[PDB]
This record gives sequence, C-alpha cells and structure tokens, in this order.
Amino acid sequence: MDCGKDYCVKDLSLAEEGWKKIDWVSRFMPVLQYIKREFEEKKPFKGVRIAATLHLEMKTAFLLLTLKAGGAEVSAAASNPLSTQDDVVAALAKAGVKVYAIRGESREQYYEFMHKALDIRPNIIIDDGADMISLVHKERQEMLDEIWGGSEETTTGVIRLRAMEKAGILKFPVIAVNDSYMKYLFDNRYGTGQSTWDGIMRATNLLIAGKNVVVVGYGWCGRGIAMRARGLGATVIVVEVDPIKALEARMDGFLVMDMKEAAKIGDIFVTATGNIKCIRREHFELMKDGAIMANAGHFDVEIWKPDLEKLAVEINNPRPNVTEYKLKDGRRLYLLADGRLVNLVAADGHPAEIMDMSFALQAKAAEYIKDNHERLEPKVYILPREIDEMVARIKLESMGIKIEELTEEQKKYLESWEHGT
Amino acid sequence: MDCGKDYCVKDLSLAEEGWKKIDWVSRFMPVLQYIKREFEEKKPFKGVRIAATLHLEMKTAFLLLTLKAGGAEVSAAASNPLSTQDDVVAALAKAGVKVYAIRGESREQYYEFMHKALDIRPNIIIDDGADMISLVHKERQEMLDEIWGGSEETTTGVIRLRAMEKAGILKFPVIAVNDSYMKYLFDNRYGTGQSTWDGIMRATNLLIAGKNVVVVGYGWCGRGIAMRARGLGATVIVVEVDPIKALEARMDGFLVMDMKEAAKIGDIFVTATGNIKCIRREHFELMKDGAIMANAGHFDVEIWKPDLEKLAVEINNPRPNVTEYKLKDGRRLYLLADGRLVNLVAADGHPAEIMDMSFALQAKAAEYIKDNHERLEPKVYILPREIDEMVARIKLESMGIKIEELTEEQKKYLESWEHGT
Amino acid sequence: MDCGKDYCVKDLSLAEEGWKKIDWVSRFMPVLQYIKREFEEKKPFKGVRIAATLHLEMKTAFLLLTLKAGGAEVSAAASNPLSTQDDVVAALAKAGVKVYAIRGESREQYYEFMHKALDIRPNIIIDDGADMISLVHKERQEMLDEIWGGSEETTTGVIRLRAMEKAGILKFPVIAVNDSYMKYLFDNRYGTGQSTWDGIMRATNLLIAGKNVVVVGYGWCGRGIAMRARGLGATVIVVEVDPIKALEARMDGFLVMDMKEAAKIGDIFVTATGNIKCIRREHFELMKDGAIMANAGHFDVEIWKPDLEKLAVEINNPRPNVTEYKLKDGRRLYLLADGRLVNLVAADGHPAEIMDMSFALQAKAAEYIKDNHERLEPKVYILPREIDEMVARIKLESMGIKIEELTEEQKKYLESWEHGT
Amino acid sequence: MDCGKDYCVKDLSLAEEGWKKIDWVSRFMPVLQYIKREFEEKKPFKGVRIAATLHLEMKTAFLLLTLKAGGAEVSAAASNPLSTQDDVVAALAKAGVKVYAIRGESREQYYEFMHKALDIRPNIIIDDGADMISLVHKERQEMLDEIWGGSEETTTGVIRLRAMEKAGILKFPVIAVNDSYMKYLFDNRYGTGQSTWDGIMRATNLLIAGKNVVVVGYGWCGRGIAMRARGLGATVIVVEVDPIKALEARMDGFLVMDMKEAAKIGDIFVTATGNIKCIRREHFELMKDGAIMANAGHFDVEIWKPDLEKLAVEINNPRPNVTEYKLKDGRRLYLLADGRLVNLVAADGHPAEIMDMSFALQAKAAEYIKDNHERLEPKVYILPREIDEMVARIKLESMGIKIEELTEEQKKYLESWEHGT
Ligand SMILES: NC(=O)c1ccc[n+]([C@@H]2O[C@H](COP(=O)([O-])OP(=O)(O)OC[C@H]3O[C@@H](n4cnc5c(N)ncnc54)[C@H](O)[C@@H]3O)[C@@H](O)[C@H]2O)c1
Ligand SMILES: NC(=O)c1ccc[n+]([C@@H]2O[C@H](COP(=O)([O-])OP(=O)(O)OC[C@H]3O[C@@H](n4cnc5c(N)ncnc54)[C@H](O)[C@@H]3O)[C@@H](O)[C@H]2O)c1
Ligand SMILES: NC(=O)c1ccc[n+]([C@@H]2O[C@H](COP(=O)([O-])OP(=O)(O)OC[C@H]3O[C@@H](n4cnc5c(N)ncnc54)[C@H](O)[C@@H]3O)[C@@H](O)[C@H]2O)c1
Ligand SMILES: NC(=O)c1ccc[n+]([C@@H]2O[C@H](COP(=O)([O-])OP(=O)(O)OC[C@H]3O[C@@H](n4cnc5c(N)ncnc54)[C@H](O)[C@@H]3O)[C@@H](O)[C@H]2O)c1
Ligand SMILES: O=c1[nH]cnc2c1ncn2[C@@H]1O[C@H](CO)[C@@H](O)[C@H]1O
Ligand SMILES: O=c1[nH]cnc2c1ncn2[C@@H]1O[C@H](CO)[C@@H](O)[C@H]1O
Ligand SMILES: O=c1[nH]cnc2c1ncn2[C@@H]1O[C@H](CO)[C@@H](O)[C@H]1O
Ligand SMILES: O=c1[nH]cnc2c1ncn2[C@@H]1O[C@H](CO)[C@@H](O)[C@H]1O
Repeated sequence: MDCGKDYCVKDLSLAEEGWKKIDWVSRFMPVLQYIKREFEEKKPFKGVRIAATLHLEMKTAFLLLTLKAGGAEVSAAASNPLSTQDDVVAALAKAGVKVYAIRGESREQYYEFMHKALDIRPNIIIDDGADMISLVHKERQEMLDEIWGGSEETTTGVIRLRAMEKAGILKFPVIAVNDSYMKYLFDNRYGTGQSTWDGIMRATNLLIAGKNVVVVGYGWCGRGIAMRARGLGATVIVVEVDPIKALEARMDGFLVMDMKEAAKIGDIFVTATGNIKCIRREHFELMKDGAIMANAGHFDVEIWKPDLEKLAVEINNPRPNVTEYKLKDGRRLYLLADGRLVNLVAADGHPAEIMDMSFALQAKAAEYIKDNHERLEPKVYILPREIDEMVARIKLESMGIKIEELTEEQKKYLESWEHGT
Repeated sequence: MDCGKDYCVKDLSLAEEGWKKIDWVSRFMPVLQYIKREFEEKKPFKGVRIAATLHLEMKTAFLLLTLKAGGAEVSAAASNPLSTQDDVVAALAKAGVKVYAIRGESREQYYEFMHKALDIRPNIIIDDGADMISLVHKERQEMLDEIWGGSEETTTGVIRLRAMEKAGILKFPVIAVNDSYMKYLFDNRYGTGQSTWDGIMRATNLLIAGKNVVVVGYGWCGRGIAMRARGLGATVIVVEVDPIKALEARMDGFLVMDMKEAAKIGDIFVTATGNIKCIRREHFELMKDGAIMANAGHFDVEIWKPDLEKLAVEINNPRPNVTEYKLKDGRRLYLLADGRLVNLVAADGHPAEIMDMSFALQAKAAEYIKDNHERLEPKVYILPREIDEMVARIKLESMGIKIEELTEEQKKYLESWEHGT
Repeated sequence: MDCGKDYCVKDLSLAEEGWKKIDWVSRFMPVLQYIKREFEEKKPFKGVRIAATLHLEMKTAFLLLTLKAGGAEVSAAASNPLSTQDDVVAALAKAGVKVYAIRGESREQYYEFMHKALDIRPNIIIDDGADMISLVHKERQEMLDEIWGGSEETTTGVIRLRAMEKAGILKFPVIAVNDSYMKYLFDNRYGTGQSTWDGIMRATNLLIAGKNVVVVGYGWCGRGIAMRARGLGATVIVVEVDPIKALEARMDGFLVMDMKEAAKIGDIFVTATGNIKCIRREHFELMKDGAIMANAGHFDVEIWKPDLEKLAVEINNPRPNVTEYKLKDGRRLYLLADGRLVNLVAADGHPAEIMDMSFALQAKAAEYIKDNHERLEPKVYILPREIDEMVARIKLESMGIKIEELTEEQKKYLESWEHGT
Repeated sequence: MDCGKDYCVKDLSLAEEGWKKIDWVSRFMPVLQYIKREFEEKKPFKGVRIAATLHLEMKTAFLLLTLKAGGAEVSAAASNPLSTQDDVVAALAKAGVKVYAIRGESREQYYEFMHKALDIRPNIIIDDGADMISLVHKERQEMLDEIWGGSEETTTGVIRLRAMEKAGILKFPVIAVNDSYMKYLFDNRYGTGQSTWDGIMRATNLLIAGKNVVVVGYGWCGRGIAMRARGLGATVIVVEVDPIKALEARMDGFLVMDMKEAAKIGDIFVTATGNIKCIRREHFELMKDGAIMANAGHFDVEIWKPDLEKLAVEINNPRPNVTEYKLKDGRRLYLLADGRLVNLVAADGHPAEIMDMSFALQAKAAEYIKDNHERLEPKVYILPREIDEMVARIKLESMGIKIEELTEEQKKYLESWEHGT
C-alpha cells in the first residue's frame, strides 16, 4: 500500500504502464476528446469538487482527467473491488486525482476508501451502482448541503435511486445517465454484448460455437449478450420473467424456457437481470458437468454463490477468474470472476469507443448539474435529448459519416393531417 | 358488378375462395380466437355499429367477423385501393358485413366507398392511415356526436391524428393502437421485415443475396426490413435523418450514408419513412440500370412518382406490380406495386400470426372505447400496458412456452434501495 | 390441349403472358445474355438437335431460346409435372421450340411427352433428374448412336448416372453440370435457400420467425435452407446421417437431433436429402397439430405420402398447394406442393440471377459435348474449372466488381518451399 | 536461464501455472482424452522418437503428453517465436518432454532450438509450417533414413511440401493433416474465426461493431474471420483474387473490392491468404488514421513490414502486441502482434475443443505413419476419411448428440438408377 491523505493505491511504480493504457484508449475516444478540448478552454469546473465511484480502468481514468482538465478537483473510489486496475490507478494518483482503490480490496476497505473519496466534500457525485449516493444519505448527512447533485451510470443504480425518491429519502437531484438513449442503446447492448464474450473467452479459452448458451434476462444487456453469442455460433436460450420480452426473444430466433429447463441443457450461463437469485440451488443441481457460469449484472447476487458453496464438497481455483465447485456426484461447475461483472473482472470492460459515448454523457451530466442545480428538485432526472443528439452527431462526424437531413417540406408534412390518399 | 345498399364488390361468386382464405389464416390466429370465444359468450358489441378502414385481406376479415360475432354491425372500406382481395371481400359481403371495396378502385371510388361505410353511422371507427377519421371531421360532421371514439392502426395515422389534436380539430377520443408494445415491436418490425421481402420476391423473382439493399428509414419498419434483408444475404445500407438511429444501424453492422450516395450503389431500394419525397428526381438520375424500388410506408408519396414520370421517355408494365420507367440514356428503373405498400399489394400482407396480435389489440381497443369513451377527452391515448401483457401471455401459452416467474423476495429486491455492495 | 406434331401445350393463347415473363427474367441474366450474343454470331449449334428435360418456367425458356439462337433445333419436356408454367410453354411453342408439357399432367403423359421430345433424334440431351437419359437407355436404344452426350443438372440425377456408369450400363458421355463449383455452391445453396422460403411463405402466409424449423439434410441445399430460415428468425434444427455434417450444423449454431426428436418439436419441416422416406409414419404420428411439411429435393419420395394417407381420416385442400391430412385424434398436418419441390411448385423456382449461372454452365456443357464428344468415353465427366472461372468473371464484371489479382511474385511464392521463418 | 541437454526454457519455476493450464484445457478435449486412454493401454509408440514443431501452449502440451503416454520419447520446438507460453513449456520440461523454446526468442535461436529438437533423431516429425521438415532436408540430411514420415498441420506447410514433392526433393512421406475434413472445416474456419477476434479484442480493447473490417482472403480461415466479424457487428469487406470465392463472399452478404479500394475505408484489416505482400506500401499510404492491422496467416509476410518501416518517421510500442507506425503526415497505423498470427500471439490460440479435433487427427497421423510408412512413397498424402468420421463420431457422442441412421432401403436407393418419376 502506497497510502497518504491524497490517495491509496497498491504501488505507485505501476504508473508508467497505467499511462500507456490511458493514452492508448483515449486515441479512440473522439467524443470525450472533443469535450476535453472544450473543458480545457472554458474551465467550467474551476473551483468545483467532484467525487466519483466508477470502475477504475483506462477509460474511467480518461473521464476523470477530462473533468480535472476542466478545472475540477477530483476524487475516486472503486465501483467494484475486483474491476480496479492497479496500474491505471497509480497513474491517476500521479496526475493528482485523489483515488483510493486497490484491486481485490475487502468490503471494509471498499467502504473506507469511498469515505476517503467523500472527504473532498464534493459538489458533484458521479456514481456507478448508487453505493456512494446511498452512503452519503446513510452515513454522511453532514455534507448533503454542499452537494449540487449526483449522476448515476447504471440500471441497478437508477432503480435504487428511483426507490429512494418514492420513499422521500432522496435529498439532492440525480441525473439518470443510464436512461439516456446514447447510453442504454449502446453501452448496455453493444458494449456488454462484446465485452461479456471477451471476458468469457479470456478466462476459459473455450469454444462458443455449438454451445447451448443460456442468457438470463432479455433487457438491453441480455439482448446484446444473446445477439453476440449467436454471432459467435452458439445456440441461444433466453430466460425471462416479462412475457413481452420473452416473445421478442422467440421472434429474434432464440429458444425461450424457464430457468429449470434451461439449467438442464445449458453449457454456458450468463445473467443480466440486475436481480437477486436468478440462478440458485435447484438450478445448480440440474446442471451438466463442466457448465460455465458468468454474471454481467452490476452486483454479484444474480448467481447465488452461498448455494454453490453448500452443494460443493471442494472449491478449487484451476485458473485465474475460474472457481470450481465440485459436487457430491463428481460434477464440476465453474463460476467466472467470482460471480462479478465478467467483462470488467476477467477482461478490460466495455470497448473504448462505447465508454467514449457513456462517459461523454457523464461529463455532460456533471456540467448539467453545475449549470442547473439551483433549479432542480431532489428527484431523478434524465438529460435533455438534445445532449444525446449532440453526442451522436460528434461521433458520426468522427466516423466520417454524413447522414440525410429533413427538408422543411418534410417537417411540415410530418406536422400535417390533411394529406391522405 | 355486385353493388347495392349493403355492399359493393367485384364478384360475389368469388366468395367460396374467400372463405377458404379466412378459414386458413384463422387456424393460426390463437389470440384472436381466444377473444372471439369471449365475444361470442358475452356479446359486448350487441347494438353497436363499427365502421372499419383496413387492408381487406383474410386476417382483416377474421377481425371483422370476430367483431360481428361479438354482436357488432360492421361496415368496411379499403385502407388502400390495391390491397383489397376481391374473394375475401365477397365472403365478407355474404357474411353480412357491409363492405365496399374493389381491388384497383380509383381514388374517387375509394372515397365514395369510404362514405358508404360511414353511412352505418358508426359508434366506433377502426382506421388504418387516418383517412376515415379525417373524412368524418372534414365531410361528415353531422354524425360526430354518434361517434364514441376511433382507433388507429399505423404510424402514419397516429402522426396525422396527433397533428389534428394539436390543431384543436379532433372531436373524439382516438386510441393509438400502433403505439402499443405488442404492435410496434412485432407488427412494425417482424411483420414488415418478412412480408416486404415476400412481396419483392413474389413480384420480381430476383435474388436478394449479394445485392446492395438500401433501406430508407431505420425506425421499427426499417430495422425489420434491414434485418431480414441481411438474413437473405443482402448487403444493407441504411439512410436516416436521425443521428441516434443512424449510429444504431452502424452498430447493427450496416453501412450508413445519405440518399445521394446510396442512390449510386443500390440495387434494391425500400422506403420505410412515413415521409414525403425520400427518393426523388436527383436520386433516380443516379441509379444503376435495372434498380428495383419499393415502398413499405403507408402512402405512395415516399418515392416521388411525378419525378420518375418526368424523367421517363417510356412507361411500360413488364409484370403485374412492376412499372418500368425507361430514361433518355436507356436506363430502366423499376417501381414495384405502383409505389404502394409492397407487402400488401404484391403479396398477402403480414403473416397470420403477426396480424393475430395487432388485431387482438384492435379488438381490445374497440372494447376500451366502448367502455371508457365517456371519461376520455378528444385526444390520442395509448392502451394500458396490461392489455399488451395479456396479449403476450395468451400467445406464449398457445406456443406452449412457460416462462420464469418472479419470487416475492425478487420483487422486494427490485423495489429496494438499501442493498448495495 | 393445343397438340400437334411439333408441340403439346395447354393453351397457345397464353403465349403473350409467357413472353413477358421470359423477357423480364432475361434482363437479369447477364451471363447467359453474354453467351447468347456469342451463340448468335457464331451459330455453334447449326444443324444440331437438342432435347431437354427441365423445369419449364421463364429462365429455362431463356436457356432454350439461347440454344435455338445458336442454331439448335430444340425439343423440351417437363422435369416435373407440376413445375411447368403453361404460359411460358405456350411462348416456347410459338418460338418454334418443340415442347410437350402441361402443368398437372399425369405420369403417363409425362412419359408420352418425354418420348415426343426424344422424337427429334437428339445429338445432345440436357436433363434434370436423369429420367430422359434413363428413358433413352431403357426404351429408346435405337438412337444411342446418334447421341453425342448428355448433361445433368441436379444432384439426384448425377447419383443415378454415376450408378449407371458403375454398373456398365451408361452408353454415352454425361457432363455432371451439378458438380461444377458455379452450380452447387450457388444454385444448390443460395438459390434453394431463398426460393424454398419464397414457396413456403407464398403457400401459407405464415410467420417464419419464432418457429422451430427442422431441416432434414445438411448438404448444399440443406445448409442454404437452414441459413435463410435463421435469417428469417426461425430456430433451426438439423437432422443428418453424416457425422461430419452434423457437427458442422452444430458449429453453425443449429440444434442437431434425430428425426423422431425433431418430429416432436418442429413447426415447419423441410427435406433436402435426395433420399427416400426421410419423414415417414412414425414421425407424422409425433408431430404437433398444424405442422407444415415441404420437400426441396428432386423427387416427391422424401416425405412419404402413402404413410400420411394411411394415417388420415380425411384429406382436404384448404389452399392451393396445401394438402391437409386430418388424423384420428383430430391433429391436422399440412403438406405443401403435394410433397414436390416446393420452390418450383408453390413459387417461381430459383431467382433469375442464380439460374443465369446454372444455365450458363448448361449452355457451355452443350457446347463442350459438341466440341468433345469424339474424344469422351461413356462416363460421367465434370466441366473443366476454367469454365467455372469464366462464368464467375463475367458475373463479377456485370456486377461492376473488380477484384485483386495475383502478382507474379505471389504466384512464385505459392510454388516455393524455401521461404520459412 | 534453465537450459541443458534435455531442454531449454525461460524458467522452470513457472511449471506449476503451466500444469494448471494443461489440466484445464484437457477437461474440454474429449476426443484426445479418448485417444490417450487407448494409447495408455496399447503403448503404440513404445521405442518411438517424435520431434514436434507446434505452437507451444497448453493444448499442444496435452497432445505431446498424450504421445508420451503412448510410449513416445518426445522433443519439441516452437512453430513461432512469439506463440510460446513459457509456463506451459516449463511444465513440459518437468514431464520429461525435450522442449526448446523461449517466448520472444530470435530467429537464430528458433533454428538452434529446432536443431536441438531434431537431435533426438526422430522417427516421426510433427510439423506446423513445414520449417522442421524443410530443415531436415536442407541441413540434417544425415538422419533422413531414420525418419519414417512427417505430418503437417497447416495450409502454408502443405503448400511448401507439395512444392518440395514437385521438385523431387521430398525424401519421406508426409501426411497433410490440414487437408482432413475434420481439420480445415473446423479449425481453419470456426477456430480461426473465434480466436482471431479474441486476440484483436484482447490486444486493443476496441469495438468491433460498426467498424469496416477488411478480410484479405476468403478461404477457410478468411470465411471464418468474416463470419465472426459480422457476428460481432462489423461491416465486412472481402478482398480476393479468386473470382469464385469473391462471388461466394458477395452472396454471403459481404462487400467485395480490391485491396486499394479496401485500404481507403477499412478500420481493421485482417490477412488470411498464406501469401506474400497482400498489404504493402501503397495500401498503407491510403489507410485512415488509427487503422488496426493483424495477420492470421502462418508467416509474418502477409502485411509487408519493411514497407511500413520505410513510411514511418517513428515506430513506438504503445501496448504489448501493438506497434505504432507514425507517418510523415501524422497518421498513426497500428500493427498487432508484430504481424504474426494474432490469435496465438495476442491470445491463447484456437479454443480447446477445436484443437481437440485437430490434434486428435495429428495423433492418428503419427500412428498412420508408424503403421504404413513402408508402403508410402516420398509424397504428400491425406488421411483416409474413415479417420475423420471416427473423430466426428467421438465428438458427437461426447456432446450427447445422437444423429439419424440410414436404413438399408435408403442405402440401396442411393446406389440405384432405376427409381425416377
Ligand atoms: N457488465 C456491464 O458492463 C453492464 C453494462 C450495463 C448494465 N449492467 C447491469 O446489467 C443489469 C441489467 O441491465 P439492463 O440495462 O439490461 O436492465 P433491463 O431492466 O433492461 O433488463 C433486465 C431484464 O431482466 C429481466 N429479469 C429480471 N429478473 C429476472 C429473472 N429472475 N429471471 C429472468 N429475467 C429476469 C427483466 O424482465 C428485464 O427484461 C443491471 O444490473 C445493470 O446495472 C452491466
Ligand atoms: N405493413 C406495412 O407495410 C407497414 C407496417 C407498419 C408500419 N408501416 C408504415 O411504415 C412507415 C414507417 O413506420 P415506422 O413505425 O417504422 O415509423 P418510425 O417513426 O418508427 O420510423 C420512421 C423513420 O424514418 C426516418 N426518416 C424520416 N424521414 C426520412 C428521410 N427523408 N430519410 C431517411 N429517414 C427518414 C425517421 O428518422 C424514423 O427513424 C409509416 O408509414 C407506417 O405507417 C407499414
Ligand atoms: N429444389 C431445388 O431447386 C433444388 C436445387 C438443387 C438440388 N436439389 C435437390 O436437393 C437434393 C439434395 O441436394 P444436395 O445438393 O443438397 O445434396 P447433398 O448430397 O449435398 O446433400 C444431401 C444431404 O442429405 C443427407 N441425408 C441423406 N439421407 C438423409 C436422411 N435420411 N436423413 C438426414 N439426412 C440425410 C446426406 O448426408 C447429405 O449431407 C437432391 O435431390 C437435389 O437434386 C433441389
Ligand atoms: N490459427 C491460425 O491463425 C490459422 C489457422 C489455420 C490456418 N492458418 C493459415 O492461414 C492461411 C490461410 O489458410 P486457409 O486454410 O484459409 O487457406 P485457403 O487456401 O483456404 O485460403 C487462402 C485464400 O487467400 C486467397 N488469396 C491469396 N493471395 C491473395 C491476395 N493477395 N489477396 C487476396 N486473397 C488472396 C486465395 O484465393 C484463397 O482463397 C495460411 O497461412 C494457413 O497456414 C492460420
Ligand atoms: O471499461 C469500463 N470502464 C468503466 N465503466 C465501464 C466499463 N465497462 C463497463 N462499464 C460500466 O459498468 C457499469 C456497470 O457497473 C455499466 O453501466 C457500464 O457503463
Ligand atoms: O395482412 C394484413 N392485413 C391487415 N393489415 C395489415 C396486414 N399487413 C400489414 N397490415 C397493417 O398495415 C398497416 C399499414 O397500413 C400496418 O400498420 C400493419 O398493421
Ligand atoms: O426456376 C427454375 N428453372 C429451372 N430450373 C430450376 C429453377 N429453380 C430451380 N431449378 C433447378 O431444379 C433442379 C432440381 O430439379 C435444381 O438442380 C435447380 O438447378
Ligand atoms: O492453441 C493452439 N495450439 C496449437 N496449434 C494451434 C492453436 N491455435 C491454432 N493452432 C494451429 O496453428 C496453425 C497455424 O500455424 C493452424 O493450422 C492451427 O491448427
């Protein structure tokens, strides 16, 4: 531990490798590059203090450095104990971000470090999973009045915060960044679709083609995971609790059945529900020898590990990010990444170009809070759609794509009723 | 020829073949079969008069006969002059539906027949395109106070009616059936995806694989058309005006460019915009010899025919549903189905199982209007989502699919905010 | 019947509609257009007599007219009683092709007409299924000495002829056109893939997406049918007898099981085996109510109709090209196109651009026989690959595609062994 | 460091992690497990000496240990300097395999180690790329008469050996393992398809979806790479020199153009030609800023590095397995894995289940050489197809898949010629 008042990291001497990772991914993040250039000229966060709980790898680092280049004083804590990249965090510490995170930290350290990040007395909180916003309401009420607002990156976080609002406990405005179009249609679907399979392949070196792949949940993440599994040659089976989404999965060409039926025939299981105990004791009891299980949802409760432990006569670790649960009849079941987001724990998270768009929205949400806090209520808001459209337009221009535009005649037609057959 | 007070059809002696078509598709329409059984027992439309403007083929006939089995007196007019199937209409006339439609009728006959359908003095109007609702407001104001409400099947119709609302001229409640989940996610996407290519293949006998297919519009219809073109081995190019949708198309694996660029390289062009003049003079001037053009949108204004006519030195008709425009330099450009919905004119429309779900929603919308008209304003409404879920559950049960159900613990988890790391 | 010495057709007055079909498809057949222009200038078949057994629709007509434009006297008989298009054959009769074919002709007429075609005393026989070549060996031995050679279009035909060779009964050279690359990789795969689903959709108006589609046989036809079913949103199940092909199907993302297992869960069954009794009594007994069955193989023996008839308490005809077999328990099973090639009987066969390439090979095979008969043995041969490459090059040039070419350096590298690490 | 008569490896203390990798992948290699059980009982290689040049990762290790369990004395050298996994090699040395390989070894060490492996005086040579077979003929002629035969794993190797045969310099029989069905249809296509993208993702953390991916070569490897790129949401462009393969790519839904056209629009370039200078100076000059380039072919000559070096004003190394060539105008072009097989250098090679089947064929080829060398000429042979079928049947049984079997009536039908219409 290289720990001080301003940071706590595993080893500062890793910083040089961290910088290479940050410099690499930033070359492929044009929207955030555009924003950073604007932030550098206008310094909109001069005097502003920002605390962030995010997955601390390269792309996050580039967002945090973008906020800092806009004048912000920035602190950071891990969103997940096992998603932190120690070399990237050393680099952030060297850049003057007040970061407290060590890969594999305990649950107690996780909370201690999050408290240290809060010690900056933030005006803006950027969160991923809602633990930091939740922690401020539960244990750090003294600084509610300093806080202009928070933004939340993920589906699980937004559900928590909307529940806080309904119960009348939310004390400051929150931007649900997850609910922007340029987030959930891209990150949740295309990002998770690719990076889940990157993580699974990386941990296992197994063939995806000709496998029965069971995807639990057919929301934005699940449909991305399913689509990319099919793209890699798998036979995909979807498990859902919503009848409309179940039918969508069928029409998309996938088998649909319940969790017990899927447990009997799955080779690889991926959860993307954001829910608790989607796979549990009775499913593990049905699984084939050698079943691989991974979780893409935010918290490690989707696949219920206490149930696996109770069934197991031995728990082994045959590979990094593979835990073997050997059962009484000799079947071996494999859990990847200790049941935590497999894309972030067994790989490098979403690809750079996806987090570009998500984190461009995050940067703009911070700016929106700065610019609007005095007129917002303690409620959950969504960014105006004009920000989504601006992010899409910068991205399209960076790809060299020029699209058609609506003529005036066309706009008037679409606002008319008289033009029938 | 067979034309009186109660109906107007080409030839009643076609009825036998009409009945066979109706009986066939109804075997594969379980949701509407379920509803029909309920309507037959409870007769919710006893005493009620319903006028419908729909595409008059066999699935429509089954909806209209279902309404009649619920006790309704039913009239009907074509939604499109060229979508009518004369044999199905003969059967409807023999069943006592007051139907006025001849395939290939003129624009003036279309309106005369629509007026004849209105002569029933409807309580409920079921519309597809909003011409009948528009016609009642513009030319048949005498019967407005008899009308409880209307329902509208299609995107183009809903836009017209929302424009009528904004202008303060809408005089009764309208249900935007198009905006239900079980409609636009299934009909607009999967239905149009299949039946567009059915119609193009049927009209042309040409190969889809290894063609450059240009899809104009990447909404629900366009993404279904694109998806199925790719599934048939085409190289798909998407043209869009909305930056977010353009980026979605790129991430789905498709080229994105503007209409002039796409005009130079397209082999087959399909419009799905619901807009005017998406393809016009300067595009036709760029097209390759032998380009095929089709429209999947509601009205025949998407591909601007007056422009083709002005470019043409000859207009020929080499096949049913193919118009050849021979240009000065000798290039020949082909328009399918006279630029009208290609799925409905060159083929048999959406497949039975799709219209099952759309028309189940139509049946439920008619019932919703009956039940609730008194408490609705002269505005556009959307059916409660509970109806969508009920339609999805009946369909899943008919497919023999049993999905997972949420535990109580799970429902509480999803409503909680305290459960973090 | 308009029958004479020179032809036998249903009705000559259909010719005008026939010509429109022929003129249409020929516009999209560039390779055969190229060949026809060469044949017209060089007249390589001046004095030559050609008898053909092919599926008598538009594209075939254009091949036969191409041979005639090369100077050939041409006769023709149906390859299948139900694939004949009466209007196209009227046109051929009017053009001076000696064609004997009526759609729906009996098995006795089929043989009588084939004998009439043979009465031209052919130098070259073009066959599809090997019935005409077989008939000459069995019943018309007098004219073996006149015959330079035969070509065979299809997999089933080639197997028959290779069996004739092995048994020492083949009496003249045969070109296995089916075995050319530009045939089986394109026609058998991409052609059958599209046109099978065209035929199924056309006959039924049912949804392909979210159906369990069972494909029996995973050869060139089967893999095309499977690939396009998946492309239309089906869940595809493959039944195979070859273990290597079964594994290929699994790795392509399809379920693989035996015929009894597939019979229990299939919604739509398609046979492409070229074999006998692939689906028979015990499979029909397992099928779900409303199962649709179609055959894509050459002969109607793949789905064993005598078994369906024995199980049925009623046989009905609810639609053209749909036969209903109603079983004792009330289940209804539907056979399309009377179990004959569904693409040709319920639709218009392969698309024009595919038959362009197949029939360009047929034209070149006729020319190869003309040019080589005196040096060939009574064996089955395959066209030199240079003809395949020439067909591919003409097609690519007609699409405006210019490919890379091998440099001399590269050719030498590929012929070297010394250049290692 | 740990380098003596019997082996040469980086560090023996890595062996523990090597053994874990070997044990892991072997759990998913049922065909080779089956063979190993037979080899252990029958010891077919007792007294036999085998030298192998293969990519030295864990699946290879399992093949080599299988040969050893069959009684063989085994030596091994790297097939590529950068594919070696140091921990796996340590484990092989501890198991008594005479292995000489250090990851990152120079070209001269590569040859020195290959000579050390040859010092065992092999009866059988197992080769990947043909360098070891080539080396024995060129520099170790003294031991030719000890050598019964060689087997060759890869396409590039087989071409070299067929060139050696043609030149009359091949001195012993070679089995072209690459040419077995269960190799090129599975390894070359499905294996390379997955592991190429695994390696590109791992090296770069970039998004595949919505990229223009240029695949150079549309053979078995290229069609697998293209198929999986499309499955990951890329727009795929194929470059080919063979007109038939170019047309296949078009029908598969991909753009086809020449290398200069593709150079202008590609985002990611992957070569799979087995040829020299497919991408060279004039292509690099056309490439967009940030283009990524990777090679999937055997040798690093496909992308011509000397050309990049001459264009570059700086060569940097921003990531492991990424080389940056910064050009005069400021564009940066990135080459992955120093232009060497990207799947094996930037990742872990083909997945376990694929190498199971390829290496099962290798084991059977070694046995075939042992059993039959006396009756083979100094030529290139292909394994009897019965071995392919046996490998496929063991795999299917391990997957729990039971396929249809042919009846006797069916077998007779397929051998008959009399059964026509
Ligand atoms: N790994 C990543 O990088 C990443 C990226 C984005 C989001 N996420 C997380 O993924 C999770 C899902 O997010 P989303 O945006 O797809 O949510 P969503 O609400 O769109 O989808 C979740 C789906 O799960 C279904 N579901 C819930 N409980 C289920 C159960 N027990 N069995 C089957 N289906 C069930 C719901 O019906 C819903 O359709 C959340 O935890 C979110 O925070 C992870
Ligand atoms: N059976 C059928 O043929 C069928 C079925 C359903 C809907 N429809 C009709 O299809 C049309 C589209 O419906 P939808 O539900 O997809 O609507 P939508 O609003 O979901 O999609 C239309 C899309 O077109 C785009 N667009 C508009 N003008 C454009 C232009 N000039 N160039 C390019 N893109 C343009 C918009 O950005 C939008 O994404 C409507 O006319 C609707 O009534 C037809
Ligand atoms: N409809 C058309 O337009 C069209 C086009 C081309 C070919 N064909 C016909 O299609 C048939 C198949 O041709 P192909 O080129 O695909 O042949 P093929 O030899 O490539 O494939 C046939 C496959 O069927 C498998 N098979 C045989 N008996 C089986 C059984 N009982 N159950 C399961 N699998 C079985 C074989 O193992 C083989 O893989 C032939 O009759 C051919 O003449 C039709
Ligand atoms: N694990 C791996 O990375 C892996 C696996 C298997 C094979 N390989 C190697 O991959 C390479 C290709 O193997 P394959 O089995 O696909 O061979 P193949 O012969 O099936 O395919 C090579 C293709 O490249 C085309 N081609 C040749 N020169 C070209 C050029 N200049 N431009 C465009 N196209 C060109 C040829 O027309 C041919 O279609 C070989 O080096 C082989 O040894 C690597
Ligand atoms: O590489 C990455 N860096 C930072 N955040 C990421 C990365 N990959 C995915 N997520 C984010 O993780 C959240 C779930 O906790 C998702 O919302 C996604 O946006
Ligand atoms: O077969 C059909 N019968 C009736 N309506 C149909 C059919 N196919 C599509 N539509 C409907 O046509 C509308 C556009 O006018 C779409 O909204 C779709 O619901
Ligand atoms: O439209 C068509 N015209 C002529 N032949 C066709 C058509 N479609 C498919 N086939 C041919 O029918 C053979 C099986 O008997 C196939 O070999 C195919 O080449
Ligand atoms: O993981 C692996 N181990 C061993 N060989 C491999 C692996 N992945 C691919 N190849 C082999 O590499 C050859 C090209 O040199 C290919 O022939 C393939 O069989």
